[PDB]
Amino acid sequence: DLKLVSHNVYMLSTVLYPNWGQYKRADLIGQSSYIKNNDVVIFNEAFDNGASDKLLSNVKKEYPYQTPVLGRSQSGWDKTEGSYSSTVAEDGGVAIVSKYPIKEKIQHVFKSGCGFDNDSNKGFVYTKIEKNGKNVHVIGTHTQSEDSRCGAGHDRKIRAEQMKEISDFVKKKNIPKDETVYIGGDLNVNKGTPEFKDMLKNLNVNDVLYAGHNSTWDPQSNSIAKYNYPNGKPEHLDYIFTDKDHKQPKQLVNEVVTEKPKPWDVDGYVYNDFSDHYPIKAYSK
Repeated sequence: DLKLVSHNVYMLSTVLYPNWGQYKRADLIGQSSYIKNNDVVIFNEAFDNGASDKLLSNVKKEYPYQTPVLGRSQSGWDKTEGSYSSTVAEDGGVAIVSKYPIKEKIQHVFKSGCGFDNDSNKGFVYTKIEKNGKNVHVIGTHTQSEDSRCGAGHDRKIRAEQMKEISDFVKKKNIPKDETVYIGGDLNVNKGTPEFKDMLKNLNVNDVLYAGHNSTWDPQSNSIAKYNYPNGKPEHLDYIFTDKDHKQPKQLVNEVVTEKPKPWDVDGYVYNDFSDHYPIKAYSK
């Protein structure tokens, strides 16, 4: 019975990719309508330490209980699993915020990664919030992205391993069957593909009724996505799910939100989207 949101906020490092309006957008996102009146919010690609700190404190009031950013540090977590390392260029970009008390937070970094994700601390963020005396479990993640310069179909095989680490993590956790375990973020798997079928079984997850927009990364309507690759071919990559072997919500749906801000400026060039990805809402109906 949660109202979630998962946005890939597209906060690339302002040191290595200085001109994407990370700080501006952190404000836009904070002043937006979709981040508001939810229970839990999962951010993705909040890599830049500065802008992500602003994003988090723009949200601090409505969602007081927050975790660090996955991969960032080893301090501030109840537990740190996986292949964490302090010799890597970037973190994992994943952070979870909440209206309700967080009574546990583990971070887990994936063993496998190729291309740019190889020099990151990408993995998932387990969370155990407590709403109204009841325990709810929320996992935010962000798997291997399509890297044109790494292996052949290795990105696909790596995602398989990663999603496997998540499902293995949940079974080893002995979480009561009467408690729901959400699993969201940018899974980098286009909806309704042979790989999408594999993803459901690897994540140990049921499918969801979809609402709104049938695209998550859409170069036809997104100013930033249009800029990146105007060539097109919209994809659907953001999901929130629930473990099939745990307490299942009535009618869980992912809704793709297309809300936009007043056009902003980045060195003369104008755009109007909180990120190159659209946020997704989740709720039972």
